[PDB]
Amino acid sequence: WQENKSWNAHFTEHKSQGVVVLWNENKQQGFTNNLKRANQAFLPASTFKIPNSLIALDLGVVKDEHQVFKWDGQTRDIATWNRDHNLITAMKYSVVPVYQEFARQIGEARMSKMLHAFDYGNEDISGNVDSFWLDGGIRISATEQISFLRKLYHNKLHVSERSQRIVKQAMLTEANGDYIIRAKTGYSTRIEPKIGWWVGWVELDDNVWFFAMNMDMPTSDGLGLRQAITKEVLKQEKIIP
Ligand SMILES: C=C(C(=O)O)[C@@H]1OB(O)c2ccccc21
Repeated sequence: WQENKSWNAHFTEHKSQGVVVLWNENKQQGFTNNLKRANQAFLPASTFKIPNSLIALDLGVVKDEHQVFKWDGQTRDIATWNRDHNLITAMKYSVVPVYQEFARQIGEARMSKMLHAFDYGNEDISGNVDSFWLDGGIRISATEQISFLRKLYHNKLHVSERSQRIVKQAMLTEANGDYIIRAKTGYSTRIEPKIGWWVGWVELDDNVWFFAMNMDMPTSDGLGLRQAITKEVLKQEKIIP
């Protein structure tokens, strides 16, 4: 692991504080601007949608990426949530109430066993079965997110290959002729400190760069900084143009 404090300039530029962690898969080398915060464990918030999706698929709670989960008719503050969703759009718009129903159907015993099998964070699901990743006991650091994502990339988690392929499809965020980004955002607001997350990886022709970032996020107005700061780091390190 190497520390590169120069990336702090990207946070300071936006009056922010946080951490970016990168992992060069070919060379098995990690880089970060803050080795302490890189290993600080936070609520995963919606980044938990990655393991939750895997478990739901593997237990048949979700049949496939086309199955429709009908809106329950309750109007919520995020407009995109007030409609029917499949796994692809529920990941895209981070639709909490769809995933809350998954978790209830999964149930606490199976949720706990799967997170242990995944070696996920502190493996603690204390709290409500349908909100613990938002206001319960589960904590994961940026470097632990990378360990988890690497197993997913390699199809090494303790679920079927199909489940892992479908979730990686549903993580698709950006692609062009230079790179592919598979990732998931998160925003933890229920418990302090409020933080934003972005975790995933960048696929190149001949390498994969895993990343996990979090940043202090006192208001929703800075959420776009999650991707913008990560991309400034990726550009500085010549991973993306
Ligand atoms: C949409 C979100 C994002 O882009 O990060 C966010 O995901 B969750 O952490 C989450 C939970 C409740 C409300 C919003 C969110």
